[PDB]
Amino acid sequence: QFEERHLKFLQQLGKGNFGSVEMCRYDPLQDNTGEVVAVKKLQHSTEEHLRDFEREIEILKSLQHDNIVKYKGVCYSAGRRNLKLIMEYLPYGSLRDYLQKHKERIDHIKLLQYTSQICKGMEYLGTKRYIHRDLATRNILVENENRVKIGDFGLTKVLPQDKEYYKVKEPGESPIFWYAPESLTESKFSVASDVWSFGVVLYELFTYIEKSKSPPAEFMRMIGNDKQGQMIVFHLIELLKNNGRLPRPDGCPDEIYMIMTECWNNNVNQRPSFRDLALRVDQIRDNMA
Ligand SMILES: N#CC[C@@H](C1CCCC1)n1cc(-c2nc(Nc3ccc(C4CCNCC4)cc3)nc3[nH]ccc23)cn1
Repeated sequence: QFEERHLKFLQQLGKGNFGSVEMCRYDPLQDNTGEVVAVKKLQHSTEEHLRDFEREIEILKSLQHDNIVKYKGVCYSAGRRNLKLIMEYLPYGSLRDYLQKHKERIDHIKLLQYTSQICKGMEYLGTKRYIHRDLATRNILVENENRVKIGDFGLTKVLPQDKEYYKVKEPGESPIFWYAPESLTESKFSVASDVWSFGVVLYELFTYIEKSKSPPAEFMRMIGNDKQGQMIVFHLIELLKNNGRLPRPDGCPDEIYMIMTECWNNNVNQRPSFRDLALRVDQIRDNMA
């Protein structure tokens, strides 16, 4: 629907693994009145990566929710390599950097507003049997001071018709410090592993993204910075099996930390649903207000 001749590059907005997003201006009339959009492209157009990208585009096109970034269209040059995904541009960037910038004006009830919006987005995802697999504040975008949106779906899979989990080990680097134990050990991804990751997101928010307090720093201090390569993952597994967990962040109430620890249950079936998390978060929010 968008033709590449009219997309004018302004700057780079973010990079993941295998993809990047650029701020561009769609200006078909060539009079600087077109709208600013975000454009996602692959950094190395493999055909495996291209099929993954087509499936991701199909997933994002099928989602319509207040806390999910909006699909706008696609764009391809000759043949259909150079495939690009057009999305709405969200003016405040990712929640990670935003929260780092404004820690002095974001109080706990605002964090709980963000938490509840994320939970509604994730529950919507679950009703379509989608598993996000990459829930982290770096993947949350800020539309304005009162609204966040889930922003990337490059790792998202659809559950098989007959099972409640999806087994997958991609080559490349994996956000192992947001991963549930069963995802580290058996590469199993389910709604419950997304709930584990959501607990890590809650931790992130309440640390206000102090980098020494990031999940990687804390886990690597708990297992010792000696470890290299595979050993890291191995020790992580073993640390999670003896109920090692990230500590309560400074200033976090015990109710919030209890939500976190309940998401970090070793037993996949004993973890809360996203609807229950939304309820608990909304009642804490209403108690504070
Ligand atoms: N998710 C997610 C993570 C990554 C994707 C992961 C895989 C590829 C990239 N990522 C997505 C966006 C992104 N950013 C924006 N706006 C925006 C506006 C301003 C700023 C700056 C903010 C502060 N001042 C200086 C400039 C940054 C961003 N809009 C978007 N729409 C769709 C995506 C998207 C940015 N990184």
